[PDB]
Order: sequence, then C-alpha cells, then structure tokens
Amino acid sequence: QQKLTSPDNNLVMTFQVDSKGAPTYELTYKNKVVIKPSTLGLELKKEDSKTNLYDGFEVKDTQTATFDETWQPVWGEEKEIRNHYNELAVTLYQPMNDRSIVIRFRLFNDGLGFRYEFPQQKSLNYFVIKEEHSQFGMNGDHIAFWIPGDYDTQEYDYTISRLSEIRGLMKEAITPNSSQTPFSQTGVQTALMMKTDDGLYINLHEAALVDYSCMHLNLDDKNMVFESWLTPDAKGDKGYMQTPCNTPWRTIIVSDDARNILASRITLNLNEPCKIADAASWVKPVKYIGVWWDMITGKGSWAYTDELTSVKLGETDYSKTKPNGKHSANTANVKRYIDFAAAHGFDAVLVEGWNEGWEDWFGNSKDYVFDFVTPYPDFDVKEIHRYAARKGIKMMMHHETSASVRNYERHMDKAYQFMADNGYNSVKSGYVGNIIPRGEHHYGQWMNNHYLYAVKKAADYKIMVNAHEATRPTGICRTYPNLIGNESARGTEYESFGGNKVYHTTILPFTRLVGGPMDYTPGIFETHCNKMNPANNSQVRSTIARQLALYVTMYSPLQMAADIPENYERFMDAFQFIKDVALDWDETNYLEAEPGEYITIARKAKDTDDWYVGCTAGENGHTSKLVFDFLTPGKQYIATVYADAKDADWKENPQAYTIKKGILTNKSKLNLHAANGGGYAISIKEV
Amino acid sequence: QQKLTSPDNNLVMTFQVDSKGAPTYELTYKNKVVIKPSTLGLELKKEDSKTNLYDGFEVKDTQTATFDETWQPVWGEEKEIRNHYNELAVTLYQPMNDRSIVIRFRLFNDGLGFRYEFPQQKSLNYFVIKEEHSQFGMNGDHIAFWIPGDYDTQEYDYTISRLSEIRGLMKEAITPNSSQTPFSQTGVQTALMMKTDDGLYINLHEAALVDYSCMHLNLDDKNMVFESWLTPDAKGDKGYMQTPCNTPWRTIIVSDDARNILASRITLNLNEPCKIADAASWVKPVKYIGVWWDMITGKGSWAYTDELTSVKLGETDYSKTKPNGKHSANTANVKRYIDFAAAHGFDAVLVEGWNEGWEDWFGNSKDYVFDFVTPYPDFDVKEIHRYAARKGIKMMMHHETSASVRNYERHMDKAYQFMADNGYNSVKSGYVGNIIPRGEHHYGQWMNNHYLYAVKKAADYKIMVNAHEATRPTGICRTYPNLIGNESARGTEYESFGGNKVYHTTILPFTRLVGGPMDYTPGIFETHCNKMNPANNSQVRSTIARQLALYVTMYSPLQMAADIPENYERFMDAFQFIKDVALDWDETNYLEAEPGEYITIARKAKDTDDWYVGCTAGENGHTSKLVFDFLTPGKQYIATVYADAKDADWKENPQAYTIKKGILTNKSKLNLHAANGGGYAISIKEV
Ligand SMILES: OC[C@H]1NC[C@H](O)[C@@H](O)[C@@H]1O
Ligand SMILES: OC[C@H]1NC[C@H](O)[C@@H](O)[C@@H]1O
Ligand SMILES: [Ca+2]
Ligand SMILES: [Ca+2]
Repeated sequence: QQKLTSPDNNLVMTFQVDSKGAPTYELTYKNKVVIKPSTLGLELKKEDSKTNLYDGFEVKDTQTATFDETWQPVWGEEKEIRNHYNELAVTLYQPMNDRSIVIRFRLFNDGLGFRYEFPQQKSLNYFVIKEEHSQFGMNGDHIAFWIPGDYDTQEYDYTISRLSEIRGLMKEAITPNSSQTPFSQTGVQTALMMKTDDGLYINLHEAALVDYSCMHLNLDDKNMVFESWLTPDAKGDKGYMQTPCNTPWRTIIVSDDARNILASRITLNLNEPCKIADAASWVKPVKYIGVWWDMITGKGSWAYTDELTSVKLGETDYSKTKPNGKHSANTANVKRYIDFAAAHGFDAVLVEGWNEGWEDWFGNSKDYVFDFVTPYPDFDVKEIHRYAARKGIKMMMHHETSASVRNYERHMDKAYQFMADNGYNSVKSGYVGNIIPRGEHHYGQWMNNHYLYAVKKAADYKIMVNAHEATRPTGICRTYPNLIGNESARGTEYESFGGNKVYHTTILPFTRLVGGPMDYTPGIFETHCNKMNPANNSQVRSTIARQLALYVTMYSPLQMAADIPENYERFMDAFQFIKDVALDWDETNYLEAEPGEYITIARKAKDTDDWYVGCTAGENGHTSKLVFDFLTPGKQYIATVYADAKDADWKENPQAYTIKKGILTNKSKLNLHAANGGGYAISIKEV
Repeated sequence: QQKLTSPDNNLVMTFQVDSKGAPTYELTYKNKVVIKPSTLGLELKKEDSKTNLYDGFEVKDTQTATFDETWQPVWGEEKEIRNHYNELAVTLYQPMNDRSIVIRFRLFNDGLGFRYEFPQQKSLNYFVIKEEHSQFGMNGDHIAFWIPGDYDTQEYDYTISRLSEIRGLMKEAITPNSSQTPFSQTGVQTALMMKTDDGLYINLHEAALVDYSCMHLNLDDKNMVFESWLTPDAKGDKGYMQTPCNTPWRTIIVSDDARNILASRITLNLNEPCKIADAASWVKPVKYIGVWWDMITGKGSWAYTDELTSVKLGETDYSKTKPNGKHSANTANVKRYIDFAAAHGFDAVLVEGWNEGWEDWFGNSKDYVFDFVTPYPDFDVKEIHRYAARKGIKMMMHHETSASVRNYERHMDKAYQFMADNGYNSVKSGYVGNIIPRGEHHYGQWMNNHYLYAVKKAADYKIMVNAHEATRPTGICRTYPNLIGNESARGTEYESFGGNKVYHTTILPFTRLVGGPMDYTPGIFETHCNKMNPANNSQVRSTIARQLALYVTMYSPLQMAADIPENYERFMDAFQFIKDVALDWDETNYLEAEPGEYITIARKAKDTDDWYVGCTAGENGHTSKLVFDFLTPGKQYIATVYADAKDADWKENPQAYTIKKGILTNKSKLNLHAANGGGYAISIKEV
C-alpha cells in the first residue's frame, strides 16, 4: 500500500491494487473521508484481453518527488501563484498484455490531481478508448450544485439538490437548446461542486484537456460513486491515442472553508507553463461595450435584409437588397458606440452582424455560412477602423461560425489576416448549432482539437480569442494566455430569454470559473427587456448594484458593459463603478463565500494601491459585516459604496440603489445588506 | 404524356405522371425498349407529408429546346466535341406541400441524361435527402460488367455475369481492402456496362457529381430494376441541399455498336463549361516515370527508418535515426531517374516517400500523419529541383494523406505554396485508409466537396491534380481541366498484389473511363514481381506488347511508364513505343470493341499527321483484320508494329514480342493476333 501526504499533513491519499489488480485510491482530509476506495482504469475498443486497461495490474515501480516553485500568470486574480505538491508516480504492469501504464498523483494542501500516462512501448502504441473508468466515491448523500451532463451545451441553470435527488430532477433541469445531447438521467458536468454534511466543500473537475475528449460525470446513485464519462465521437468512440500520451488531470479540490475552493489554483498549476514567449508584450485585458444587446433582446437584427428566403455567399448581391431597418451593425451606429467607449475609458467595441450571411445563421446546418471577411453594405470596415483608432478604441472582431467547423478552418488564415490588416487584435468566436462535420459533438476530442488549433493559430497572429459555445476551460490559458475568455456556461444573454436563476452568480465562481474566466457580459441597468423590444417580457434577475458587483465577483480579464449607451446615460452615477473598476489584480481576498447564497471578494488592482469589492447574493439576500483590515496601515482611502437601497429587490425594485462616498482605513468596518438578487460594489482608492 | 426524341429519331423518351402522381419515364432505341417505365423522385429526411418528394405531382409547365454547339477540351480524345441534344423540362407541382421541382431531360443520338432541379421558393429552401429514388428498369436479364457497390473503394476486379447472377457472386467479388463498405448483396457501382440479348449495349452512370453524394445502383433482381442508392454520411443521411440547387445528371448511354459507347461524349457534354479562363496556358499532358514500383512491389520502402514503433511529427528527429537501407526516395537514386527521364524524352519524375511520416502511414487512423512539406534527411529538395530543371524535367509532387482529411486541408495552402516555391506544378494525391473525420465514407457529399476543393484551390496555384482513392470521375475535368487524373478503380498496383483479371483493360474503357481519364500506370516489362522482391510471387496478367497497347487503349493525358529504368534498359527496342507515343489527340477512331474481350483504337496525335494504334485482349486473345483507310490518301507512313510473338502468352511467355518496321498507306491491311492477355501497338508516322 502506498501513502502520499500533503505538504501540511492534512490530506492523505492511499493507493493499492485490489486482489484482481484493479488500481484503487482513497483520500482523506483532516481525518475525514473525502473519496472512499475508488477504482481507476480504462476500457479500450477491440482491435479479448487487450480491451482491458482497468485491472490485472501489479505495482512495478514507484517514484516520489516534491515540487515548490512560484510563477506569474500574464493576467489573473493575483500576481504570483505557488505550485507546491508532493507527488507519487506508480508504474503499473499488466502481465496478461505485457504492457505498462503510469498513474501520477499530485497532492496539494487543497486537494489531489491524478492522470494516467501511457509510455511508448512495444505493446502499446495506437489505441482507442471505449470508456474511461475513473471513480470518485462519495462518503455521503451530499448537496450538489450541478447542471445536466451534455455533449453539446452548458447553457443550463444550476440545480441545488442532494445526490439522491438528481435522478428525479434531471428531466426538469434539461431545458431547451438548439444543440444539446444529454447522456444520463444521473449525468452531470464538471466542475461539479458539493457541500457535505460533515462540513466539507468538494469540487470535482479536470485540468489540461488537450488531445482528449471532455470528461463528464455519471452518478451511481445507489453507491454514491461518480465516474468519468467521456464525450463520444460520431462513431461512439471516446478518444484516439498514440503513445507516449497522457490523459488530462482529474482533480478533487477540498476544504472545510468554501473560500478556499475559490482560492485554489490546482487547475492552473497542473497545466503546462506558458508557451507564448512574448505574451506579456501583447496579451492585455479588455474592458468593452458592443453592438450586441440590441440583437440579443430582439430590438435589432444581425441580418442586413429580411427579403430573402436564404442566401448564397458570392452569389447573393446584398447591394441589391432592401435594408430591413433593424440592422444595428451600421457605420453610424457603430461610431456612436465608439464615441461612448472613448469618452468613458473603455478599450474596445464589439460589433456583431457586420459580415455577409446572418440571414441564414441559425439552425440550418449550413456549411458555407460565413466567409468571415466580407462586410455588409452598411458596415464600412476601413472607416470604422480609422475612426476607432483615432478615438483610441480597438474594434473586437466577431466570428460566429454557426457551428460549421470545416468552413471556419478553411477560412481561418484569411480571417485572421483580415483582422491583422484592419486593426483587430481580439476576436469573439461562437459555435451555435449542431456541429458540422455532422455526427460530432461540441466537446469531443475532435472539436477540442479545433478550439485549441484556433487559439494556437491566433497566437501566431498575436490575436486574443474569446470562444463562446466551446468546451469549458480547464486551465489551458496558463499555456496559451491569449485565450482570454469563453462563455461555455449560461451567461447574461439568457436574462433576455426568460432569465437566469437568482443564485446563478453565487455558483459560477465555484464551478464554471474553475479552469478559466467567463465572458459573462454583466452590467444590465435596464433589467426589463421589454423596454428594448416590447415583445420580449424577460426580466434580468438582478438589482443594479448586483450588476456592478459582478465586475469583482465574476473574475475575467475580459469584461463587457453589456447594456446600450442610452441606458447607462440614465444611471451615470452608478456607471462610474464600471468605469473605475480594474480588470487585472495583484491580490485577491475572498471575504465571504457560500455556494448558492453569497460571494464577497476584495481585489487589489494591478500595480496600484487601490482595492475593489463586490458582493453578489441569492434569493434570501445577505448581510455583510465587512472588516477592512486588508488595507495598508496608516493609509487613507476614498471609498465609494454602491449598494441596494432599502427594499431594493431583483423583481419588484431592481433599480433602487444608493451611492455613499467617504474615507476608509484598515480600522474601518461597514455593515451592508444585499437584497434578494442584489449585491454591492465598493471602490477604494488610496488618497 | 410527353414525348422527346433524339435528333436522328432513333431514340424516344416518354414521360408521364401516373395515377398516384409519380413522375415516370421510359426510353426506346430503334423501337427496342431500353428503359421500361421507371419512376423518378426523392424521399427527404423528416424535419410527414414534407418528406415526400416522389409523388402527388402534377405537370404545371413544359419547355422544349434544341442545343447544337461544338466546344474544344483543353486535352482529350479529339480536338472538338459536338453537344447536340433535344431537351424537355417538366415543371412538377406538388399541391399537398405547395412546392415545385423541375426534371430536365436531354436526349442525344447516343442516349439520355436527366436531372432534378430545385428552384428557390417559399416552401423549399434547406432540405436533407433521405434517399433518391431514380429507377432504371431493364427489359431483360442482361449480361453486366460490374464491381461491388461500395462507399469506400473501387479497387475491385470486374465480374461478368447475368443480372440474376450478381447476388450469388457478390461475396466472392468483394475482396479485401483497407477501407471498404459494401452496402447490398445486389449493389453495384457506376458506370455500369451491360450487353443485352437483343444486341444492345447500355451504360448507366452520372455526370457532374457536385455538391451531392455519389450514386451507386441497387438491383431489384426479381423485377430487374436498378435504383439510385446514394452514399450516406456519418449519421446515415444522403445530402444537405439548399435551393436553388440541382442533382447530378443520370445517364443512359445506348447503342447497337459497342464502339459507340466508347465514342459517347454525353458525360462531358453534361458538365459546366471550363471555369479556368487561362487553362490552355498552363494545363498540359504529362508523361512520367517514378520512384514508385520499388515500394509497390516491396523491393524498397517509403519509410526512411525501421527503428521506430511510431513517429510524432515535429518531435521525432529523423537525423538521429538509422536509414533502413531500403529508402528509394534518396537524392542519388532520384537523380538516376531524372537522368533516365531526360535521356528518353519524359516530362516528369514522381517521387513517393520523400517526406517525414511514412513510418506510420498505414492503417492507424492517424490524424497528424504528414505535413506535406518536410523532406527526409536523404531527400535534398533544392538540389533535386536544380538538377531536374537543368535536365528539362519537372518533379511530380506526392501528397498521400492516409485519408486524414482535416489534416490535409489544414496544411493545403502551405503544401501548394511549397510546391510553387520548389518548382512542382503537378501533384499525385492519395486517400488510403478509412476517412478522418471518422464516420464519413470516401464518396459521400462531404468528401466530394473536399476533392473538388483541393482541385479548385490547386487551380488558383496553377497546379494540376491526380487524385488516387477519390470518388470516380463524372466529367468535371471539363469544368476544371487541371484535374488530369484519378485512380479510382483497380490499377496496375494490384498486379503486384496478386494480379488483375486478364480482361480488366477490356472493361475499364467502357466503365471507369466514362467521366475522365485514369492514371492506370501501365508499362510493366518485367511482369514477374519476384525479380523486384523475392517474397512477392505476384505476376502481372499481361504480355509486353499489351502493356504497350495501353498507352493508346487506356486514354489519359497523364501516362506513367511504371517499371524501373534497369528493366526498360533490358527491352529498349520495345520501350521505343512508350517514348514515341503521344498523350493528346486530334481524332480517335474506335476500330474494334467488345467489352471483356477486346478493344482496338487508333488515335491521331494532336497537331501532327501521325497515328498510334493499340489493341488489348482478354483470355482468348483476339484476331484483328486492320484496314488503314483512316490514313490520308496519297501519303506514305513509316509504321512500326510491336506485336506478340506467335507463342506469346501472359502467363507462360509474356516477354515474347516482335517488332516490324515498314511502310503503310491508306490501302494497307494487316492481320494481327493478340495472344491470351496480349495485344499490340503501332506507331504510324507520316514520311
Ligand atoms: O453569435 C451570435 C450570438 N450567439 C451566442 C453567443 O453567446 C452570443 O453572445 C452571440 O451574440
Ligand atoms: O501513396 C502510396 C500508394 N497508395 C495507393 C496508390 O494507389 C499508390 O499508387 C501509391 O503508391
Ligand atoms: Ca451562447
Ligand atoms: Ca490505390
């Protein structure tokens, strides 16, 4: 039996093979069982004994090591991250197939990562995975914060329930989406967050998802065991491998303090170091607005014309079509956004609907759907470039692919060259619809390769990428820091489609944000969508002060202010917080955190002595007793508090807020109350 | 009921809608039934009554027209082709679905073409084909010359049998291949050739296979009706369509003279005119030798080293590996081939195994299998280029993809740029293995798009393409004349893998060649492969003189002399015919033709007064009584006859030949005998 312990001696992992040679591990934290005895292994597709990569193993060799080094991300929640673990690598020989694998375990003070490694050898070269069988056996019927396991979307509201209740709730939890493939009545996605009856918080996830299919979890709800369930390709297979190769890491992050789940950097720590040598010279955080919410609410259109039943690029002559009078991506309107962005200190303006093809973009399984380079007649690329550059603004490129992936790859070098030629150095991509090639899913090994290919190629052009609908992140930004965002979860757009649950932003930082930032597009001040489009009666489940808080509580180096300029102009005093808030941080302090209920975070803006605080709360609101002892002794600060007014409420009174300005020091304390679906934001600037 | 008749009144096509509103057609030739009443229509994938595009139609309108214009191919069997037909277009309206299609019929003196057309309209825009239901009802249990219906290979020997015998022969007709998907016990490929008891020859095929899935034929052997059977995608669907759009043409070529099947230009006539405006300036025929037969026989290797269990491009350092002593694509060897090519008036030298990756090329479903640009340590790209240039020789590029198609697309512009930068202006591509993306077949709509994308992109680079394993041709060379070849049928390589049937080359011109030329790689003089590789006991099923004949009887603007130079050196007198024979023709006269038995053809070399003749024969040999009245009155010609010796035989005495030189005029006659698996060749040069 092998035993591995954390540097602080609080976690212990024990490993051994059972009497049939099945690799088995368990994990305790402060003498409490976190992972009951659980097996590890894979089943291979038949080309018989060779399909078995799950038992019949003997421990052939073991190697231990300790690692303790600090490194600096290009952008992040703090300036420096420490990577400190004890490691055990176990070489497992399978006599019946004359082949070996290695399982490598890295144990941190805040949890465990493991992966399988497949050395090059005479009897293991090319192989296909039928299923991975990594188990995570739970010690109780925990509370879980989960979304349905699905090969194609993550755009679901979270459910909070016991593990035993998942099966009963799955049908209701799967809401409609134009591309979705659930796989089990007890399947959930990663990162999965849980709260135990004996006071632990446990997060199950993976890190460094490269050259492999995305992992979901399937629950055996009799034994309370989660098991890896990979995403199949068009033929049902779960990964083409060639040695030497490795699986991604699988992680169990655990603490008796929920704040320490947010603090963990295990996911980043398990990714390969930055491979973009000059990254710091060109990768930069971006605060932006955009021509966007018009189309999301239905006020405006992405399409230039309504008169055609379909379009064929390079045949359809848009100069001969009638403008529909709703096309928001027109030069004059874009210039007005550039004006507002420059006036208020934003870095960029996104424009969607700029290019030919939007008439057919949705649900047609169309191959040649966009060319990514040809503008509509009312979008003057060169004039918009020149005007933005003169005003100090960068335009952000939009590459919706409509999930037509061969089409995007064929156009990608020309599309990136077009960006370089026209002053665009960041692009928001998207993959709406069922994947083409047809039969593949959004999160299979094939598409994972695509998303990273797009990122690696972008890096060669010094382009930053934010990909909507892509596989959810697993820390690869460490390796490729030009991946500055994904959506890859249910974002603010769904506040226009019926709403997100009130507690949504009190869960995302414990789940989605583990592995990388989200382009959540916060900042809606007019929360009634019917003021944009009288036919849309959706209401954003937030107060205005909570929207402000999200600039601190939804971490990202890429931050949109998503409302339209005229709405911000109606509340310019509150808007000041969005203008002031930083995007990049030297320190972060998690002040309060309870998943599904509240999150309060203070961050120190990079290369400054200034701090920003946000709190976001769920259905029951939250009372904070803040203590400002993280400020510098002897310094005075000008603090501006943006808070819910008394009786603010996301539903009945969302726009009621107060703003109070005064002096804070490290001796200050403030009592603040977040409303139902409310929150607060504080700027704290050194005098 | 509508009647359409050929210009010469010999053929009549009758069309009507039947009682249930199914469009049906029939065809007669000289008062003999060719096609019995047969239905037309398609079934669509469900998004109920909208799935029906096969009945419930009524005739809304008809238009007739006559077309009679001549055009000139860039390269071909003659200088000018006449396109002369009577047309009927029927507009068919479907009340229950409020939509219309058009079926267009073109009737020539030698057969019928039809296609379906789908106009843009309110109720037919995007749709997916479940099956096409084009019927061809036969009037009898004909003799057919067929290969098994298959979505992935055409590399089968032909079978000659009655239609009623196909079922019982299918199992034995399907021989092993690395990628094959047969679909029916009575499924066959097109072009399908038949001979009827009442003296007709009937060929069933398609033309202009663009943006659509390849058609095979499935035989109802109780009623003798063939029906279109399209190639499914990874999900089983049979084509994504968007109006306005058309199916390919379906063709019935018929005559009571088998020579007239060979003379038909229906397939080319039904393709769109040339879209490469400057094609005449850079597209040109190519006679070549190659570093190739070494590897096909096993004498030499494509791989550089035998040391590695697999390779990772960009990681494996070949300069640190041991040469295997068998790698034929080495500079010195390549220079000896260039020497031979230049000494004997060849245009080009193909080299295979020049680039990194060949250690892994076969059967591994490997994604990143080649980069198409990085040479092995022993292949000096620049020196070979300089040396070839000094000798007036062009190198022919090789792009085997190992069926990894995303990989080839991602590299394609870099690969074509590397060709341009290094003086390569033609490329032989290949698709050996099951297709990646996995789940697709070689002949589905998805891959058909790929092969044409490769050709269209090549045209932008002024590059000519010869693609092995691609979908078999349907006349698209007319539209893109830089498609100078495919294999896409069983070629000479199989003569090294056990042999082709003796009658193979007496069938190919009636089947495979209809739609475009084949890179058959004739010219094997040493027909016992065991002299290349003693472990290889394969024997080419040919005499030497029949190999000479193939330069005339297997038409192609791309002609290999496939043997190694040292073998040609042994038989240099016979090699003279290969040296002399032209590649491109002002006229072709089909002298004798019976499928499966013999084919004799005379052609006039373009821009000359010289003629070349070849005869290829089956198992029984063939006696020819040639009459040279196609020569010019009053001219004398120097004729050289390369013929089988009287005791020649493909098996027992293949290298026995005679060469006779003398004078011919248009009054001359020659009696010649082709041996079993033999033939003869004649050069006829004006004094
Ligand atoms: O690309 C169109 C639309 N697709 C979905 C993306 O999430 C949204 O932000 C974008 O506006
Ligand atoms: O590309 C390797 C090999 N594949 C099959 C092709 O038909 C053959 O000509 C070529 O030599
Ligand atoms: Ca989305
Ligand atoms: Ca081949």
